[PDB]
Parts: sequence; C-alpha cells; structure tokens
Amino acid sequence: GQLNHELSKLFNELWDADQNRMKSGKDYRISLQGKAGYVSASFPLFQFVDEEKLKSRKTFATFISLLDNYEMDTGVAEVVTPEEIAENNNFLDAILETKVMKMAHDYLVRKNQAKPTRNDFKVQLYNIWFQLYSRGSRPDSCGFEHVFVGESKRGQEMMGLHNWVQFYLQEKRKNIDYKGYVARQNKSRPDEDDQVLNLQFNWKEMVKPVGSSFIGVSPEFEFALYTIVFLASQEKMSREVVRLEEYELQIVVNRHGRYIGTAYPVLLSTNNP
Repeated sequence: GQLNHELSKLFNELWDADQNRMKSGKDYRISLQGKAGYVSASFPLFQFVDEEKLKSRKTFATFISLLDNYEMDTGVAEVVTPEEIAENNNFLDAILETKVMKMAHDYLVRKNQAKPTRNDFKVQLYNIWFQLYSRGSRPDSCGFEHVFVGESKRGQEMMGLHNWVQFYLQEKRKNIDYKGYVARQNKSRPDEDDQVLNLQFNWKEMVKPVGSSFIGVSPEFEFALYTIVFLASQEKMSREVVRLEEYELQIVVNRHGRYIGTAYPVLLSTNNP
C-alpha cells in the first residue's frame, strides 16, 4: 500500500552503488520513436549497445551465457545438466564479488534473512533462484527462468520478460517487435535517457500487455532487488512501493514456497523528487 521507506532507501543506495553500470549514450542508445497504440515504432528499441562491455569484462557475460543456454535448450526441462550448473555457479560467483551484492548481503545479514558467510549465501541464492520447481509435481522450471529468461515453461506462452538484456538479445534474434512507449494522459514524455520505461512489445507477433523495464542497470542490480523483496515476506506476492531516483515504483515478486517466481518493476510516476 504505502511507500516502503527502508527499501526505497536501501535500493537508492544499490542504485548509487551500481558500478557495473551500463550508461545511456556511450554504452547503449535507445530509440523511443513513438507511442504504443494511442495517438510509429519501426526500428528496434536498442539502436546500439557496447558489445565488448557485455562481451565479458562485465557480469553481463555470465548473465548472457545463462540467457543463451535457454535459447538453445538442447534438453528436456526436468534435466539440470553439468553445464547449466557451472554457468549458474559462474554467475553467482561474479555477482557476489560486486559491491551491490555485498551491500544486498549486508542488509539481509542484519535481518538474519541471510547468513554471514559467502558460501552459504551462495547456496541460499542457488536454491531460491536455480533449484527446479513445479506447478502436480514435476519440477520443470526455476526462478531465473521466470524472472530473467522471461517465461517458465520451456516452451513458450509467453512472458514474463522485463530484463533489458534479454529484450536486447531477443530483439536482435527478431522475436521481439517493439511497438512504442506507454505514458499517461497528462504527466509528460519519457526520455531516451530514462532508466525505467513502460514499453510494449509483441512476442513472435503476439500482442501482449505493456510492462516496465529497468534500462542499463546491471543484472546484479535487479537480482539484488528481487532477492531482498523475496525474503521480505511470507506471502504469495509482494508489491513493494519504491521511489528510485525520480521514478516511483512497485517491486513485484511472486513466490512459490522457498522459490521465487515472476518478478518485475511497475512504473507509477517519473518526475517526482
């Protein structure tokens, strides 16, 4: 309901501490073009992105290796292969040396929602995020797939998908048709440089609901936010009212017991401070 003081504050800090960056202009350029639906986008949203900064040097690399894994797939969904494991491991490893993740860590330690040691925290995170779970039994999906891949199932109906890095990847592959941005009547225009937008895209020509997306943010940023919100409540869904920078947000996560489900931001307003 009301603005979550402690979390808008902690998150603002993580935002300030997002060393791994990516910055609007030199690192990526987006083309807003036009409005989705109302009174025309044609080009891709992402006019440019520094591929080398993605292409390792950064935690985007380990991130992209997990995204690509679910692209190829070669495999049934109940099978966790030695390969997917080492990749899960490499990602955790990378994000855990990050100050955002050390910061996130410190918060949850203080609440005894996480343990002091790096490895237990890494295990905790593995289970929340990479342990397979099912809707019956038959664990065919995990938290990273719901949140970042953009859909649970393998196999697809059909997102899900709010991560900017996955949007960029799937857009390049021509599976995402960007339709425009979504504003409000009154309350004016978004900007190429905004770090949260309301965006609409078709998935393989399927028209679907508008959703919000963090833009440029590192994957250890969202990961952190989603983990913390996931641990902050014992119910099926939290919609945590945040105010990051100028944006007023809702940090939503769906929970499935000890495992996390779909998670995303919801944009409430832009020019606020």
